[PDB]
Amino acid sequence: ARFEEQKLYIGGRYVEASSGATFETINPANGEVLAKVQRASREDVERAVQSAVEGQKVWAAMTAMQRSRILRRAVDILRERNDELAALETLDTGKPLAETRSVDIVTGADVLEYYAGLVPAISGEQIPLRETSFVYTRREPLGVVAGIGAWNYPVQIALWKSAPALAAGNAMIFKPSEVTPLTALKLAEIYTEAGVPDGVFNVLTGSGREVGQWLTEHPLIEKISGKSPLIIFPDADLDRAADIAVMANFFSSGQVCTNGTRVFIHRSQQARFEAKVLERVQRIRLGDPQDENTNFGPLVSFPHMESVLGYIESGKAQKARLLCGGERVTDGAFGKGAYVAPTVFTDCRDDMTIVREEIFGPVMSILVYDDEDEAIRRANDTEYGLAAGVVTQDLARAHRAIHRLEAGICWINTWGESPAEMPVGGYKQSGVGRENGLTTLAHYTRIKSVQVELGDYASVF
Amino acid sequence: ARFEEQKLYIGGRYVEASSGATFETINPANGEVLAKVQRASREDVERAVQSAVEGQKVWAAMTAMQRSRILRRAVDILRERNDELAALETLDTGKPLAETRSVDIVTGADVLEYYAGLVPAISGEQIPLRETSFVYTRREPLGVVAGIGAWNYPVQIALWKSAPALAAGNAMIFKPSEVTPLTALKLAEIYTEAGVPDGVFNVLTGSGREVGQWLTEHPLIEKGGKSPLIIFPDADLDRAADIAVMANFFSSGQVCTNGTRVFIHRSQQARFEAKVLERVQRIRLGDPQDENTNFGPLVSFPHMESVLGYIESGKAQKARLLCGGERVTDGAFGKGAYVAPTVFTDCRDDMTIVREEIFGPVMSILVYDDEDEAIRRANDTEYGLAAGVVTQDLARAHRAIHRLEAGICWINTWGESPAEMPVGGYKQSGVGRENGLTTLAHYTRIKSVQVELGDYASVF
Amino acid sequence: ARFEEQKLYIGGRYVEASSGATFETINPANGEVLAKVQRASREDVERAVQSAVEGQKVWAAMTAMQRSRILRRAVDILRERNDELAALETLDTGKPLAETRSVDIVTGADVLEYYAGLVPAISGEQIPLRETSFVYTRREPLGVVAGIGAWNYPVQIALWKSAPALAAGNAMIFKPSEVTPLTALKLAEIYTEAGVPDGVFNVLTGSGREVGQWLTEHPLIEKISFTGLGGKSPLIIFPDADLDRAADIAVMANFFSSGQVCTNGTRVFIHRSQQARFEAKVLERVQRIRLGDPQDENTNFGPLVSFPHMESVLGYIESGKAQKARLLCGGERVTDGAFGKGAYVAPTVFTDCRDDMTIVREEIFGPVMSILVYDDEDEAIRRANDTEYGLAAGVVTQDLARAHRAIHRLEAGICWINTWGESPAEMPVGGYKQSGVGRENGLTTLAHYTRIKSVQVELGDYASVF
Amino acid sequence: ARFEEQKLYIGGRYVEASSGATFETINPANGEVLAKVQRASREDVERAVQSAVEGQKVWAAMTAMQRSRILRRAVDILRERNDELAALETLDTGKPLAETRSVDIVTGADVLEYYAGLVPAISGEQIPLRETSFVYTRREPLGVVAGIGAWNYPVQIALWKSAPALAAGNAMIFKPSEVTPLTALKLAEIYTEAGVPDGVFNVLTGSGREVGQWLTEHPLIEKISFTGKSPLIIFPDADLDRAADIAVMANFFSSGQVCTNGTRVFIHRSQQARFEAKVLERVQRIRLGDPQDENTNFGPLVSFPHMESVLGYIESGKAQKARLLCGGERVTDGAFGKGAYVAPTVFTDCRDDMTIVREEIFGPVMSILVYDDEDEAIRRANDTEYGLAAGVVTQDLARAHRAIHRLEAGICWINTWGESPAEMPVGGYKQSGVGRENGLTTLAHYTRIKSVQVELGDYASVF
Ligand SMILES: [K+]
Ligand SMILES: [K+]
Ligand SMILES: [K+]
Ligand SMILES: [K+]
Repeated sequence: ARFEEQKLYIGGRYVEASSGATFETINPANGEVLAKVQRASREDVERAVQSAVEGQKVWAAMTAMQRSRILRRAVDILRERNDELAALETLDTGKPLAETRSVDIVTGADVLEYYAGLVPAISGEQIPLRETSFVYTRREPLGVVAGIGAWNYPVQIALWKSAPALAAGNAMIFKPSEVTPLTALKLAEIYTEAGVPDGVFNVLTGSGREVGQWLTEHPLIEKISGKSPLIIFPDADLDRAADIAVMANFFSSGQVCTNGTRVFIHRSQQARFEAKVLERVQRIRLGDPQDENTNFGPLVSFPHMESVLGYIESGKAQKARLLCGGERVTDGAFGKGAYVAPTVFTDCRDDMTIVREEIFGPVMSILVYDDEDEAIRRANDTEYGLAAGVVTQDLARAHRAIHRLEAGICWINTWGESPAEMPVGGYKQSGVGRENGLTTLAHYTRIKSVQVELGDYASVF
Repeated sequence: ARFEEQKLYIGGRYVEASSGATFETINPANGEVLAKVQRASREDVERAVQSAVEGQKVWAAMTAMQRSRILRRAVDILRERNDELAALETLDTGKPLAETRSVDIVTGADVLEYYAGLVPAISGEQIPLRETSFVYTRREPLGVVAGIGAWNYPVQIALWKSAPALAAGNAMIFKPSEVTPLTALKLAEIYTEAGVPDGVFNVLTGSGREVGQWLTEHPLIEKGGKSPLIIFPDADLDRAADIAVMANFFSSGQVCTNGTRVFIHRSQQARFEAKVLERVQRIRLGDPQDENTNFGPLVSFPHMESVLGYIESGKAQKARLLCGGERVTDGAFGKGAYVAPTVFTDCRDDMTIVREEIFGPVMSILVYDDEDEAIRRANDTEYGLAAGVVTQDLARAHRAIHRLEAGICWINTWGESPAEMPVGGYKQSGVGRENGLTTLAHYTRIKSVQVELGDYASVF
Repeated sequence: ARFEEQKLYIGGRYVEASSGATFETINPANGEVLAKVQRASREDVERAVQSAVEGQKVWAAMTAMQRSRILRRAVDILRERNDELAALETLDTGKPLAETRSVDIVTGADVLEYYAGLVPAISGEQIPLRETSFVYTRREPLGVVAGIGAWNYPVQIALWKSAPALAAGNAMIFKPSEVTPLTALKLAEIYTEAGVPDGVFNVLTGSGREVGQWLTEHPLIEKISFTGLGGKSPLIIFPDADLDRAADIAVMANFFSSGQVCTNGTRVFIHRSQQARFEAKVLERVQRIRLGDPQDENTNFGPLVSFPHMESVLGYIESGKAQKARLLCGGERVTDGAFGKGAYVAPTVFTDCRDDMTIVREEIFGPVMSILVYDDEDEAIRRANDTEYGLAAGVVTQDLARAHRAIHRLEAGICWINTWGESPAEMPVGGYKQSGVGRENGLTTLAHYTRIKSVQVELGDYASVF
Repeated sequence: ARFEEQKLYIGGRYVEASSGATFETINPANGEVLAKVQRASREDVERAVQSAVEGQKVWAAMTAMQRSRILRRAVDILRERNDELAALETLDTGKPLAETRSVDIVTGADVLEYYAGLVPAISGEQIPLRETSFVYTRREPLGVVAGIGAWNYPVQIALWKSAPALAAGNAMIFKPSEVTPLTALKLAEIYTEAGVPDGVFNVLTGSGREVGQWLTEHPLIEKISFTGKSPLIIFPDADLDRAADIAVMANFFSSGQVCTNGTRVFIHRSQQARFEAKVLERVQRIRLGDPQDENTNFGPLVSFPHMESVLGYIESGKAQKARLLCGGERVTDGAFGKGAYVAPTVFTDCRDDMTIVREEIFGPVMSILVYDDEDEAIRRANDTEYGLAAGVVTQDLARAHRAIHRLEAGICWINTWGESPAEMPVGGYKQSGVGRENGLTTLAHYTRIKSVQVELGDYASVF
C-alpha cells in the first residue's frame, strides 16, 4: 500500500496477470505493506515462455559484441542507480543500508560487467580425425532458461543468475522470492532500457511452489534454478578469530548460506574467546536499516523470525549455555518490526538441534574440542559441505587442515568473500578464475558436434 | 550351464552374494543358459561401498602419473585379450564377432589410454584478490561413484564410464545390465591384474531395478532417440543407401544413435528403395561367432518380442513393408532370437514406428518434397541425440546441419560418435581437448581456498 | 604545407625533437605536401623510453578492469571520430574514403574493444607438488615494448599492435611508416583524451631504419614488433566453381586498396577449359572499377601510396610485357586530367602467365593480377604450393569434399573457401577482419605481451644432500 | 681414446662428417680423452635438414596415439637404461653418480612421459562469424626445429627440448655442447629403437658457434631453442639452519654449475656471525671426491678451462678484499691433481661493485652480502642486469609474499631452492608437476595455426 500494485513483467513492459489474485510484500522493519504483488497464473507462464522464445531469437541473432555492449549499458545504469536500488532492497529485505549500498548492486553490476566481456570469447573446437575427415563443434544457446530468486540477496542473485544466461545468448524467465519481489522488477526495467530485447528477461511473481513448478514442468524451459564449521586453532590470534566468528554469524543478521555457525574453539582458549565475542556482540549496532549507522537489521520476515525464536528456545531446552541475546527486540519502534537480538550459545554438543540444523538467523553455536584431528572430524561430520574456515598463525598447519576439510569453499584467516562463480549472496571475491567464468558460460550453452566426411564411406554390408 | 555360477566382484576378488538368489544370462544365438548369476543384496551393496571407500583412499593418495601407469598396464592387457573378450561379448550379446573384435574392446581400451595420458595435465587456478589476499582452486575426486551398464555395448560402456572416473582418482561400483553381465566381471579382473587397488572397481550384478536403486539411495555414493537422416536430391544415392543401411542394421539395429527416420525426396524414392533392397539382400545373417557374419540375433528373446510387436504395429498402420518383417526360423536360427533386417516405406510422421524408438533392425523411409520441409520434420521430435545429411554441395551440407537440432551431427557419413559421449558403437578417432578435460571435470569437484595474509576487516 | 609541422608525441603531449631534421609526407593523389614531420634523434628515443618506463608503472598499478574501462573510452572516441580519422587516412594513403570510413578505424576500434573485454579473464595456475609444497604462476606486463607501423593500413595496424600491448599492462613506443605518419599521432591524442596515462603510448616519427634500430638496441625495450609477411598467395578456381563468384573474388583479391595488401591472391589458377570465359568475366568487372579521387566517396580504387611505389609497380608491369605475358587490361599509369598529378596505376591483368615469370614469382604490392591455367587438381595444388611464401590461399568450388580437401593440401596459414580477404584477428595484417576471434587465439596474443612469474612455496622441511 | 671416434647422427644412423675436423671430449675427473668427436660442416647441416624434412612427414602422418605410444616406448627404454646413461653422463660431465643416477635421466624421462600423454590433446577451434560463415583452425607442426644443448645438464636438456618438439609432431636437429656431447647420441639411438622415424631426431656435434649459426641461418629451420646472479635473501626472522641448508644447496649442488644458483646471499647484519658459522659447518662436511664413487656429493668442474676461469674469479675476490670464509683453491691432493677440482668456496663481507658479485661464475663460489633493512636488500637483489631467479627465507609468510611481489625475477622460491618450473629448459631439480595450460601451452608453441574460413552465403564485392 506504500507502492502501487506490482504487475508481471513480460515483453519489455508490465502486464496484468490472469489470476486476479495477489499477495503482500511486507517491510520487516515495521510490518507495513509495501505493495500488493500479482500471482502469475499458468496462462501467464505460457505467455512469458512464448515472449521469451521469440525474444531469444532476436538476442541470439545479434553479434557477440552487440550483446556485450547492451549488457555493458545495463551495468552503467546499475551503477548510476545504485543508491536508489539499495534503498528499495533495504525496504524489501530489511538489510541495513550500509550493506545494500556497498554490496548487493555493486557486486551484481561487477559480475554482469565481467560476463559481458566474455561474450565474444565463446568458441568451439576443431578435431582432426584422419586425412579425409574432421569434426568441428558449435556452442549454441540453450534457448529459454528459468531462474529462481533467493530472499536474502534478491537483486544480487537476480544479477548472478541472469548475467551468464543472457551473456550466453539465452532468454531467462525469473521468479523472485515471494518474500522479496521488488528489485527483480526494477532489474527487468533496467535491462529493457539498456536495449535488451523484449522477452529476454521476463519476471513472473508468484507464491508457494506453484509458479516455480510450472516453469519446471514446461518442456520449452531448458534449465532451472549449510552448517559451515569455523575452526579456531590453539595458535590463533584470538582477536582475529572473534572478529571472524562475529562477521561469520551476524552479517546480514545471520541470513547467509555460507555462515560459520559452528565455531570450534580449543578448550584452553574457551574462556578468553567467549569474553572477546561477548565484547564484540555488545557493541553491535542494531536498529532501523534506513539509518546509515545501523549494521544489524531485522530478519527478512515475521514467519522467519518465529522460526529463529523456535531454534533459540530449542537451544535453551537442550541445555546449551546462553552467552548473549536470546530474545526478540521489542522496545521503541522495534516491536513493530522483526528484530531478533544477536544470539550466542556455548558449551554446545553435536547432537543438539541448534548445532545440526541450519537456522538462517543470528545464532552462533560455540563448540569446545581437545585436539586438532577431532575438530576436523567433527567439522566434517555434517550432511552439508558448503564452506569451512580455519584461523591460525601457522600456515603450514592451515594448509594441512584445508586438505582434510570436506568443503567446497575454504577460508584461511578470513571469512565471507565467496567464489565469484557461485550464486550465493554476500561478500564476493573481487576476481574470477578464467576457467570458472568460461566454464559457467559453458553451462548455459549446448555443444553440437559436426563430423565432416570427405572420403569414401565404408559399410560392412 | 556353460560357465560356472558368476559371483560378485568386491575388493580385488570374487565373493559370495548374500541374497540366496540368482538369475540366468542367455546366449541369444541358441537360447542356451550361459551362466547363473548372483543377485546382490542390500547388504552386498553396503559391503561394496566400504570396500570402495577404503580402496579410493589408496588410489587417490597416488600421484596422477602413478595412476596413469597402472591404467596403461590395463590398456596393455585389454589389447592382449582383445579376441578373447570379444568372443565372450559375442556370446553374451549376440553381436557379430566381426564387430566385437574390432570395435568394443579396441575403442574402450583407446578411451582408457586417452584419459590416462590426459589426467596429469589437470591443474588448478590461482587468482590474486589484492596485495595481501588470493584464492586458488584444486580439483579433487568425488570419492565413490556408481556406474550403470548398457545391454548393447556392455564392455565398451563399462570402459567408457570407468576410465575417466578412475583416471580422476575415484572408485567406481559398477552394475552391468542383467541382460549382459559377463564382460564387466572380466574387466574387474583385468583392473586388479593391472595393479588397480582392491575396492577401486567393484562389480555388483542384479536383476531388475533394485541394485540400481540401492546405489542411488546410498549416502556415500557421490554420482536414446529417433535420429533423422536426410538424403538431399544431389546426394550420391549409392553412398546414401550405404549410409542408411549402416545407420539402421549395424549391431542388428541396437544402437542409440541409429538413423531410423530416413528422408528421401519424392523423385528419388523408387531408385533409393531398390538400392537399399540390394544392400539388405546381401546382409550376412548367421552365427555371430562366425567371423563372416555381419548381422546377429537381437540381445534377448524378450527384446525380440518387443521388436516384433513394433513390426506388427507398422503393418497395422499400413506402412508398406519393403523387406524383412519377421523372425528368421530356418535351420538353427529358430533356436536363436533372430529378426530379419526390416524396412518400412511410405511412412508418415504420426506412425508409431516413426515416433517411437524400436532398438531393433527396423528402418522407416519417409518421403519429402522440399528441403525446408525435410528439415522441419526431422526437427519435429522430443528426441535430439543425432542427425545426418547426405549431399555433395558445400553450402547445403553445412547450412542444413546447422539448422538440425541434435548434438551429434554427421555429413556424408554415419555412426562414429564423439569420444566424450558414453554412446556405444563406432567412436571418433580424435578427441577435443576441451571435451576431454570437461569429461574429467564431471568426475571431480572444485575446492576453492582463499587465504588472507593481511589484517581482517569487520563491520562490527 | 597543408598542415602544420608534426612534432613527436611523448608524455601525453607534443614535444620538439632534438634534431632539426624533418621529412615530408606527400598526398599521393595530387603530389601536394601534407606536412613536414620531425625526425627523432637517439636522445628522443631515450626521452620516450624514460617516459614509457614511468607511465607503464602507473598503468600497470591499475586493475585489469580499470585499464579495460579506459580502453573502452578510447573505443568510444574512435567511433565518434571515425569519419574525421578516415578523411585524414585517405589524404595520407590515397586510399578511397569508402574504404577508410568503413574498414580502417572500425576494425581497429573493434580489436581494441575485444582485448579490453578479454584481459580481465586472465588468471594464473596453481600446481601442488606434494602435501607441503606448491607452485603458482602469474602473468605480468613485459614493461615497455615497441611497435613499427605499416604504410598500407597505418591507423588500423597502430591499433592492432597497441591494443593487446596496452590491455596487458605494457607501454608502447610506436614508429609509424615515414610514408604515412599522420594518423598515428592522432591515435596518441585519443588515448590521452580517453585517460591513458602519460608515457603509455608514445609516438616517434623518423626516416629510414634508424629509429627502428635505436628501439631494438635499447635495453629497456623488452620486445619489438616489426611488420612495416610477404606473399604471392594463390587462388584456385576449380571447374565446378560458380564463375561469377570466382571473378568477384579474384578482383576483390587483387584490387582492393589498389592492390596494396599482404594477403592478395595475385596468382589466380583457372582450368584450361575455362580460361577464356573467366577472363571475360574479370575484364567486365575490371572495366567498371571506379578509379578516381579518393576523397570522392564514389571512388573505389585510388592512386598508389607514393610515387616511388608506383615506379616500382610500373617496373613489374614492364617485366610482364617483356616476358610475353598476355595483357588483358590496364598496364600503364593513368595520366588523364588531374590523375597526372597523382600516383595512379590502372587495374592490370596479365594472363597466359608461366610459373617462371618474374611477375608470377615476385610480390608486387600493386594492382597486378596474374592468371595461370592448369589441367588438373593435383597440378594446381602443387603449383600453388611451389613458392617461398605461405601467407594465404583460397579455393572456389561448390563441392563439399573438394573444398576442404584442397584447403587441407594448401600450405598457407590464412585460408578461404568461396571468399577472400576477411583475415583472422590474431594476424597483424590490414584490411577486412573476421567478425569473431577464437578464444585461444585471443589469449595467446595477450600472452605475447606478458611474462610468467613462477612462485614456489615450501611449507614443510627443506632437504639438503650436504 | 676411451671410445671410438663419434660420428654425426642423421636419418637414424651414424654418418661421417664432411669437415675433416674433430675435437676432443675430456673426462674432467682425470684428464683422460673420452673420445674424438666429428665436427659437422655446413654441408652436413644441409644433409641433416633434408633428412629432418622427410622424417617429419612420416612422423606427422601417424595418428596422435601412435606418436604417443612411440614416445612412451622411449620412456620405458630410458628407465631401463637409466644407470648406463647416468654412468656415461658422469664420465662426460664430472657430476657425481649420486646426482646423475637419480636426477638427470629420471626427470628427463618424466618430462617426455608427460608430453607423450598430451599428444592426443592437441586440437584447434571453431569460430562462428555469422549464420552463413564460420572459421575452423588446425594446429599443424612447425616442421623442422633446432635445439641447442647446455653443458651442465646434457641429457636432461636434450630431453627437455626434444620432448615437446616431437610430441607436437616436429622433427628436431639437436646440437649438444662441445663440452658434453656423448649422451645426446645415446638419446638419438633410443628414440630410433622406440620407433621414432629416421630423421625425426638428428644430432650434429660441433665446436665454437658454427653449427648453431648454420642452423639459425637455415631457411627450413622454423625455430631454434638456445640454452644470472640470482639473489637469496635471508630475512632477520629466518630459521638460520634452513637458511644455511638452502644457501649451501643453492651454491654447491652440481659443483655450483647451475644456471639458477643463488650466488648472491644477503644476510642481515644481526645474523651474519651465526649464519657464517652454520655455512662453515655444512661446507666442511661436503664430500668432494671421485664422481664414480656413490658416496661423493661434490665432483670436479665440467672442464679444465672452466676450472681456470673459476680460479681466476677466486683470485679476483681475494684481490678486491672480499673476506675468504672457506675453500678458495684448486684441490690437488692425490688423484685430485689429475682432475679439475675446485674446493667449495665462500666469500663474505662482499660489496656490490665486486667482480665476484657482479659477474656470473658458474662454479662453487658463494658471495655473502650484509644488509641493514629489507627494502635495501630487495633493491640490491633487483640491481643486476640478470633476473632469472630469486629466493627468500623467512618464517613470516606474509612478509615472503610481499617480498616476491617486489622481486623482479620470474622464478621465485620461498623457504626452498633448486626446483625450477617444468616449462623452463633449465637443468637441475624440477617441480614434480605441470599445470595444464602450460604443458598444453608449451605444445602450442611448437605448432602453428592454419585458419580456414568457410563462406556459405553470397560473396560481396565492392567492384
Ligand atoms: K518483504
Ligand atoms: K545374455
Ligand atoms: K603520405
Ligand atoms: K667432457
